Amino acid sequence: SGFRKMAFPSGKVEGCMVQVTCGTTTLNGLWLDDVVYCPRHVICTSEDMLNPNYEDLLIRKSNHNFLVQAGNVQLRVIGHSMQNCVLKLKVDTANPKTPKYKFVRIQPGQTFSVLACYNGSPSGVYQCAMRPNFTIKGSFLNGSCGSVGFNIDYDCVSFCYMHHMELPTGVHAGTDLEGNFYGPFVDRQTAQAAGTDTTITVNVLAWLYAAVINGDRWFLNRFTTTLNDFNLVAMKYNYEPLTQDHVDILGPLSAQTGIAVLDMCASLKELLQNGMNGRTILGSALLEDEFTPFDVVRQCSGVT
Amino acid sequence: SGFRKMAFPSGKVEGCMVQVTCGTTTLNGLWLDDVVYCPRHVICTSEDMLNPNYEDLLIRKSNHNFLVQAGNVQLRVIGHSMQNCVLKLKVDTANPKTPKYKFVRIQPGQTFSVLACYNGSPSGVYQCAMRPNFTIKGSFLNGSCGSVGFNIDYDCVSFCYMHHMELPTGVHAGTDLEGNFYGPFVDRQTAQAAGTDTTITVNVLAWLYAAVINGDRWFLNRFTTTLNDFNLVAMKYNYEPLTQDHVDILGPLSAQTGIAVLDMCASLKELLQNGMNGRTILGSALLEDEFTPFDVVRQCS
Ligand SMILES: OCc1cc(F)cc2c1OCOC2
Ligand SMILES: [Cl-]
Ligand code: NA
Repeated sequence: SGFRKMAFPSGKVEGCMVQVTCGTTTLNGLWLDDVVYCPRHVICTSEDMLNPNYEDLLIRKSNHNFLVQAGNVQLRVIGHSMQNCVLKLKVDTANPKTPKYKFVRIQPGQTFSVLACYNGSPSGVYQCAMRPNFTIKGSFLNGSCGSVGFNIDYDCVSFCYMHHMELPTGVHAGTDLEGNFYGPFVDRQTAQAAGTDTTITVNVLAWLYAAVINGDRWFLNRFTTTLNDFNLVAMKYNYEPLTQDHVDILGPLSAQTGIAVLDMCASLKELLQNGMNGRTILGSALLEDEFTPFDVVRQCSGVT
Repeated sequence: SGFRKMAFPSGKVEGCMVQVTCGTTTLNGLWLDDVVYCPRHVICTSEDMLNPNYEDLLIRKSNHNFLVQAGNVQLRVIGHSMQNCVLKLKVDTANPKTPKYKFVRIQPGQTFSVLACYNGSPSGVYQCAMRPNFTIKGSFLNGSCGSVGFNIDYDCVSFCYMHHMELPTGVHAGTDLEGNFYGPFVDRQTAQAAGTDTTITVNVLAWLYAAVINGDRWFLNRFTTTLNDFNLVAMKYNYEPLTQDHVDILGPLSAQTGIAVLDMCASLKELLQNGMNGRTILGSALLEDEFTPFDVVRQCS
């Protein structure tokens, strides 16, 4: 029994983290095969950051300008190129600890594990969700850029996030491993803001199901509803629309617990309209939306 | 900025997880140098759950009754001994992935990371605290016994918890790596129940300081309190007594924020009285007690 926000074991990714220094800037890199991946903004000074021309900034650097440290050992940079907002540093040695991996781009609402790093050294791991406004509510300090996010399925590490910046509201923005930003953000010191966020409806439902599985049932009721009716409620409370795909995805949990998805939506409708009236759900006084349906299944089953 | 329940990176512990089989029972073991540590209840049969005599059960076993599997490799067991409630299986191969490690018995209120595992392979990593009633609020399914809790300080893994059992209220009980249980629990399936749980007051105060560090002051007030009047109030909300040690421990966070410990205590008293009135603190609508003062300093600016 029990339910906890849970991250994937980080071992396979720890073995890929290196330190990358350009001039006076140190941040983290990801070492896979013979390439180290890191944010392209490592090549900027503070004045550069204001309005950088990355291709011209890069033309002036030589391979020996990039100091790459794997633990206590220097790696030798033999090439450098850019793909979108990530810098690719070809090194002379393939990482002997390279796991089986893919680069994948995730959808808002999907979760992943973040391995926060500083000076190439892993410091902590935590679970994040890609918000509907394409930010993440991470925990990062100066030096964390280049930390990565990932999922694992059957050993295969799926890398989905590289950290690039913090927004004025304290939430975080980054790219996939092909250098494409999540959200309408740019790697420069210009005025940027997170848009208004919404609540990930399908994930709240999944967490309500996790709650029922764990014996927390007080919010169940006799009523049911329809998609169109519920989605009118979701819009009112700044919840994402619930689609038919979402009902299908929740399928398993629906039959395992005898609450149909639209049965649960009537519980959530009531929770949105009336509050929790002093009670909690899985120990929370808020409705939690950073557990996917798969997250709930994996934890409420044994997957390793 | 930001503030998250953060676990330690798990790789150093992943390289130590193995599967231990005895009879029909499979659970997890911790492989350090040439010793595999696991719960001694792995040797119980269905008859032995209520009143096992572990000495009598163990003297009947030989080394080859214990199967130990590391990844796909069988390890050869070449000795066995029982220390309190853990079995220590001597194996013929030292673990080449053994980190710098130590065994530390922790106090209530201390936090640590749990590497949940099933059949010797890690499933997920999360953060727990030792509750005042010596249970932890974990996430453990059948087959997770032998999963371990740990902190990592620099490059040294301090192992502090081994999972043994789930109590009827859904909370969890285990041992230190010397096999001594936390709390009054025993590895028997007789009715036992944890004491009434309480909130870890020094940890909530630390988390309130985290919120100030990250730029939030809405909950402070113009008052202060004596330490004894604070405790008289906080017991009425089932909060643990705050001691002068706790006040000392919070010194550094007080210096960083400029808020004296007993003034932060006055803010806590008002929050217990008022609730949050529709606001949140570091994203939570309840007061959070599983971050220690040490955790806050290590995560925050
Ligand atoms: O994991 C629970 C468990 C299994 C078992 F085979 C024997 C005992 C157990 O709990 C403590 O009491 C002895
Ligand atoms: Cl301690
Ligand atoms: Na219903």
